[PDB]
Amino acid sequence: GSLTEDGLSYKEKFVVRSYEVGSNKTATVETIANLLQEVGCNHAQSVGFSATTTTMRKLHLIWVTARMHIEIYKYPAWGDVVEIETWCQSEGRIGTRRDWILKDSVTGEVTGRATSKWVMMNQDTRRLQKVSDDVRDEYLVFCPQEPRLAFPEENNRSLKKIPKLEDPAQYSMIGLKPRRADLDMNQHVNNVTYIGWVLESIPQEIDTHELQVITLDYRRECQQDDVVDSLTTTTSNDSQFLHLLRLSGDGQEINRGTTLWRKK
Amino acid sequence: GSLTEDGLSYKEKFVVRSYEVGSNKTATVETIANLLQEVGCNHAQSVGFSATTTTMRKLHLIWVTARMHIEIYKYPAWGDVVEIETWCQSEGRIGTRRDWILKDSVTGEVTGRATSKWVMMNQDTRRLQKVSDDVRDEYLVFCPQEPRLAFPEENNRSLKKIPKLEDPAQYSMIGLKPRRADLDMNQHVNNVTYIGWVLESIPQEIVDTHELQVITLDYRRECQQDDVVDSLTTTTSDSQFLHLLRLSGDGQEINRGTTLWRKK
Ligand SMILES: NS(=O)(=O)c1nc2ccccc2[nH]1
Ligand SMILES: NS(=O)(=O)c1nc2ccccc2[nH]1
Ligand SMILES: NS(=O)(=O)c1nc2ccccc2[nH]1
Ligand SMILES: NS(=O)(=O)c1nc2ccccc2[nH]1
Ligand SMILES: NS(=O)(=O)c1nc2ccccc2[nH]1
Ligand SMILES: NS(=O)(=O)c1nc2ccccc2[nH]1
Repeated sequence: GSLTEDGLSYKEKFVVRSYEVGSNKTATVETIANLLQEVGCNHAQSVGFSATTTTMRKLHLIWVTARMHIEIYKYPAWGDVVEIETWCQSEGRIGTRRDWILKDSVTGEVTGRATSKWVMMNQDTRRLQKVSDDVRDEYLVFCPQEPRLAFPEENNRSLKKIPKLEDPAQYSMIGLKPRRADLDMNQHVNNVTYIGWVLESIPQEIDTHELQVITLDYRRECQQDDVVDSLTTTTSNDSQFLHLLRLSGDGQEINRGTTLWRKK
Repeated sequence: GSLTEDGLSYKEKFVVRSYEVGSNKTATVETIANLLQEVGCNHAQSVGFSATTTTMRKLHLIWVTARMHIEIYKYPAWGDVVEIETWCQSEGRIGTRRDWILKDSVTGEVTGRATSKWVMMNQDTRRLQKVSDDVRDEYLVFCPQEPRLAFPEENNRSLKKIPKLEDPAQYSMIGLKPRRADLDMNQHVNNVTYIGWVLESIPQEIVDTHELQVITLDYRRECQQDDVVDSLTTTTSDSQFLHLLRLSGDGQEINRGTTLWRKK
């Protein structure tokens, strides 16, 4: 992979692996989400990070995902090469946004797009905070200054408000817990695991559809010793679902989201 | 990746990804096992397999792993390039063996090695069978004829007999169940998931202070999509452990194995 000529975005190519595909012999949405995370990490490394700035590491501050939105038109097949372009944009004092464009390397056509909202949090107390000028000045030189949106459209699905699922849920998967493969290098549950857990409450029959859109709001983390319940209710040619992940015991919300599926 | 000059082995290079590493910023043993599986698949594709041969497909016969043995001297770091060489050998009428050699792409030094025993099974009845003669002749042209062993030495750990763990187990992780990310493209639980489940009963104190050096795993029965597994471990000693995976209900054995850990 490499930074583009202007140094304001990063591209990388990936060959889809045998264990990365589902029943249709195409990449799962979790494989896609792992590749978005990998190209984001490679971009941060290429521009001098290790994505905490100098002032952030001094103040024990980190970027955390508040929302992730992915739209897939075509999932790449096993053995196919997918090219992904990523970049960051400042959103004033609210936080930052990382966007992605996925393309078929052979045709050059756009096969998917993703966007994510990131907030500044103290690593120790987990308290959120606005972006200071000192921190902002350190990362603005790595972002395009004019707007560059993966989802330009006026009433697009990436910024919609998500409601809280009401009991009883239509579908559920109970007692989900992470294993060591679900953790990142800092021993925290990887963001992609939550997408997998959301999808566990979708019935196997829904074999007949392809996932087109997924929007996920991250509220709280699942710790290593926590157990999660995954809840889903149909809200709808296309099937739409409302999702909720909550801790098995007290019922504390950890995530909420929506999925849109289209008939194969 | 590509077949070597003689067409009797296959090599491929992999760049270690951010989500593929553990707390030491080096590849997990599950990442290694996924890469061995991927290079094995690429080898079978390069030599004309759609690793079932024409006669196997007509007879509804498949290759299944009976035993896997991996020894790691150094785990590649995040961003490092690891080169893996693989080949197959015929073992008379018992079945086939696939071997692997892992190397640091920069130094050319051997950083690990693996071996696996495969048996022929009817995909519908799950009945084991010897390899006939028509089937052997179809894949012997893709194997070196003289012996080529990843573990040549006499009395090597790759061929040792593994006993059955006696109750009570010293350590345990109960109620493990696969999610969709744990399945392969044929909707069966991926072999690497079983390695993860075995490792779930090792205490965090051991993982934090030791590195896994050797793992031998015997595969006896499948965990189906609706099954629940219990992972059991007892120290038999470097630290050595004896492992057992069994179904949560009836206690039916699915796997047994051993691990050897070196103090960091
Ligand atoms: N944006 S947040 O609500 O502070 C937040 N982001 C998260 C990402 C993963 C897990 C928990 C999180 N909590
Ligand atoms: N994204 S998160 O899961 O909320 C999170 N919080 C963290 C605190 C310290 C180190 C890594 C972290 N990751
Ligand atoms: N994957 S985990 O839930 O973080 C975890 N922590 C563990 C500590 C001891 C034994 C197994 C474990 N699995
Ligand atoms: N060799 S076997 O005992 O027939 C066998 N191999 C297997 C691999 C994965 C899961 C179940 C298996 N059963
Ligand atoms: N290796 S296994 O998990 O025992 C297995 N059995 C299978 C039968 C049909 C298709 C794939 C299979 N994989
Ligand atoms: N990953 S799995 O255990 O094969 C599985 N099968 C499922 C069927 C319906 C809903 C969730 C599921 N998860």
